[PDB]
Amino acid sequence: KIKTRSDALQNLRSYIIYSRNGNSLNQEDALIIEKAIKRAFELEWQISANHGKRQISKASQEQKLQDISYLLRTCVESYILLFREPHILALLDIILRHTFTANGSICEVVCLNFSKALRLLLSHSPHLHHLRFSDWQSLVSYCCQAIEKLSKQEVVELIYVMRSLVQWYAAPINFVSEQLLKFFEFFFYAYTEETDAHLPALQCLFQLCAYAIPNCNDYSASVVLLVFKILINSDKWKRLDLRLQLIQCLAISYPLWSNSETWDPHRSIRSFNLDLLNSSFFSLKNFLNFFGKRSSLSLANFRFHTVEPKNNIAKLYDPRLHLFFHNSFFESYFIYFFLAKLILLKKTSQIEELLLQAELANISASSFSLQLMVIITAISDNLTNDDLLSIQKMSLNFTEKKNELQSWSFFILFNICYNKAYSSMLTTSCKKEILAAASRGLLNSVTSPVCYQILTYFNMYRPLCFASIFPFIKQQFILFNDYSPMLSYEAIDYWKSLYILLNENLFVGQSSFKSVFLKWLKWHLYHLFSKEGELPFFSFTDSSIIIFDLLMMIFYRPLSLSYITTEIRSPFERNLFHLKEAWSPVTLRFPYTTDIDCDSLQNVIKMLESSIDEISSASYDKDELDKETPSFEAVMNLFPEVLSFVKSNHSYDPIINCISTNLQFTISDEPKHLRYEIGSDLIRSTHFRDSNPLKTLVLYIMDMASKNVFIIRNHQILGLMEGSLEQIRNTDLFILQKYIDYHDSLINILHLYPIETFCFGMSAIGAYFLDVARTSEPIFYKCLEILAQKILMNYDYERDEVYLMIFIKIFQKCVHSKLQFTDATLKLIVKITKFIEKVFIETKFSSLSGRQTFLKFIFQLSPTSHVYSKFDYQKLISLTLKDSDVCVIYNFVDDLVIFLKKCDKTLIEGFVLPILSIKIEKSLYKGFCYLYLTLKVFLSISSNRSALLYQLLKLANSYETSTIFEPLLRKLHIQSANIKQLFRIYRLEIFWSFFLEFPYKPIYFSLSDFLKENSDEIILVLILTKNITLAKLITSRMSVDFSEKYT
Repeated sequence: KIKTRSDALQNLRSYIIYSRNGNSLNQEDALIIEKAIKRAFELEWQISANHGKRQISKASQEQKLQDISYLLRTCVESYILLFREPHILALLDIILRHTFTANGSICEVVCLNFSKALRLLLSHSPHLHHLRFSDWQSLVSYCCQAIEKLSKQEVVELIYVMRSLVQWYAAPINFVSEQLLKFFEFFFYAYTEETDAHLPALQCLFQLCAYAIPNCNDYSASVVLLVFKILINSDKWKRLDLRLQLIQCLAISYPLWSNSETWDPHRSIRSFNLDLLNSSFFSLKNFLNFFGKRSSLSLANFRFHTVEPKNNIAKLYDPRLHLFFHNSFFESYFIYFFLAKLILLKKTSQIEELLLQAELANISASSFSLQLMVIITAISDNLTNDDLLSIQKMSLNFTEKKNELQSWSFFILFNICYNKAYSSMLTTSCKKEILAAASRGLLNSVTSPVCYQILTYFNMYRPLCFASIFPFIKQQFILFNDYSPMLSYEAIDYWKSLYILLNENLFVGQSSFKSVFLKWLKWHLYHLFSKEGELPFFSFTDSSIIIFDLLMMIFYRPLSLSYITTEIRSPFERNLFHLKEAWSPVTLRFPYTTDIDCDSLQNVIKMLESSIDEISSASYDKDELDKETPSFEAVMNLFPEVLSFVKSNHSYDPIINCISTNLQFTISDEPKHLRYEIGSDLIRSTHFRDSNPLKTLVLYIMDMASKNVFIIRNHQILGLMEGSLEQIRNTDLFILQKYIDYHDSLINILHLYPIETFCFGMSAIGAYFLDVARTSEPIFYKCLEILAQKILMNYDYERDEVYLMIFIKIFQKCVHSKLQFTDATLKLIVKITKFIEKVFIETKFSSLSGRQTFLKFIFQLSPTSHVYSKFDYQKLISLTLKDSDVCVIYNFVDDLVIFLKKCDKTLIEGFVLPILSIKIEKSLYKGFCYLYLTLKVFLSISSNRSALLYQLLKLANSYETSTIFEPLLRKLHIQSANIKQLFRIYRLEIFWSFFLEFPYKPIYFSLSDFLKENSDEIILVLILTKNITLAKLITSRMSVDFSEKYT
């Protein structure tokens, strides 16, 4: 009743509190009370139905609804505390029944708790994913109603969690493409002024539109037109913090926009985009997002291309990108550049003649100019004249070392060195002129970094000019100011050593100059950081052990130098929150193709290490000393280890020093990556064998004792930023602790790490999962079984995407010879496989980002190799072929290659039957283009070759084939042989099962060779030696002499 509702709210709060305090009342009793509460909510629905006929206190009815909502808040606290499968299902179904569309209005007083608990409680997947896909559709309908109800103020608070759950551990919303479009339209209808869901819902929309872009690009075009409206919408408003996500979404369109550049999404869209780019600069008036000049681009390097737009299409190479992973400051400022790049992206390919001079060309515009010389230059195809005109302004800027010069130097030198073409001999000394600015840096450490880093080498790096600097390369260094860490590390010395190693090219005293440089390396502002500004080659960086081992390679000895196995071991770690935002979508994109001296140095180093000043520098120099000790053993230092132990004892407070120590352990692994001290030895990790064994590891014993200190799922994101990387390194250290100790102890340790906590390190934990404490099979088998028993101890945790995916990935670590064990491993493997070939995946309800990995594991499941999948892997493959996903589409593209040398005759025929399908829709979505790719692979597959030819005949409607031209020779390097499609079997024998039988539209675009070939073959076509029927009625179409045919 009306008053009974408030009485129930008070009684529920009091009873829940009293039961929780006493703990005598059973959680089963609490679940029964929750069932009674759901019954009371159903009674509330019945009372509303009764009030429909005759009015009984309608305002008091809403008041009773609010009171029952308070009672439901108490009961929801109880349910979040304790959840039973029938009870959780009852609560969820009551929540679902709460939404009444028939009424046309809802109090929504209890609406706050629902989605918040859904995202917060019962996360482990039996309870959560117990709500099936139909429940997700119902949630979509509820969100659609909320869109009309919100701004229902609490509908926004619920929609926050709704957007959090929209792209889930498995989200089939994009699978519901009509529902996907409807929900996208609903989301676009409320361009929210302020919403925590705005960024996550827009990100889910961006991922879905990215999926829609290659396959069914028509829905992608509808979404893109909506985004075109949203672009001017963003051009209207101004709020920088939300503008971060707004620009993120605009950039999500931006790869698709660059796609649409070739064939205009709108021919006039460029001018509108230019206006919106002016609005983008206006929004970027926030000086926080600023110029890329001195972005400080930590860890930039040459010989590996850049990823600023993060699209492989550019082929632009190695721009020194702001690290943005420092703990990632510049990315949002880099966001400003994208806005600039956006206007730079804007042809209004059309601005160059005017964009040459008019622009103020500020540093904020200068970074955009660098982006121009990369990408707009890629899209430019500028002739010699345009480059001749453009280079003049940058050259003049370089002439005067004014404020215009410094921000220019990097981009200008990059444009000079890297371009569409090369240059003439006239600019020869001009490189030294370029070198002058770098010479300027060689003493001026501040502006130095790029100059001393890039284009200080390129003349050496590209042997495209006269060796005039053969005397002049050391000339700037001749200032006795060569020793400079001001730039990207080790570049100058290493490149110079290589260059002078040409042919008597080092026949000069410059080896002594290198010796002086190394001596400076020994004491370069000894025991402390020299400078405070921008920290290049900093102690702040992890290490460059290659420099430590370098000197011998720098030394010229007869065939003695050089090594292998650099082993970065996740050094860049570009992953970052606020960088991980676009990264997981940016992880995958598969658009359809279109358009004794060293002994002396070490001896002095001992005395140098006898004194130290700084602590972070202590870590850096400890790494240097340990690497030299590995380097010395290569030439052949427990004292450096003792010094590092002292430095560690100094950092007694935090564990991030132990994180630096884990970096040093990764350094040992990189020394271990080197075969041994002598090198080129069959022994692996022998170079770090002393580091690992207690001998020469007395200080490492102390570090291991430090490691012995006790101190949704943690693998939250498939595309995971750092910290999850920190979790991976932490698990590595966990392994390292027991490794130094010399499992049941490892079992108790992984028990100390919570299942949710230990869920983070997929590859890291999987490595130990493959590892066995002893060679005895039973112990490792029992440990793996205990791991499965812990994952399924809460069957929901096993049901969770994180734990099951961890098991799936660890299976690949278990994918090996495994000769010793032959007992029950397959049984537990199948017990896992029941939901490893996920029951969701079996129902095609698996993860989208997880879908490609699932196919990769299914291929990694190799029935043909040794042991077949007892359950038909062919059946799963056929279901997946019926199944549809863009990641699964690229997986299907790869599966044709995977089929080769892996098709057992029965399995081959089973796949061939699925390989046979005449599909119309997937061609525009390129799914049937993937089928045509499989058909070309079948042309590469002699097995069922006649079937391959039949599938060639039936596979192509020729829709998009003419423009494709064997994917412009990508599918077939020489199409013309099969462009005139008369295959060996096809040309020699008329294609047949053994009204025109040949489909002209599937055959070719024009009459071309098709009609004449058919006319020529008509004689064999009529009598096709499989039946006498083909002769009949052939003469009616032939309109030729019958007597001649009979002859």
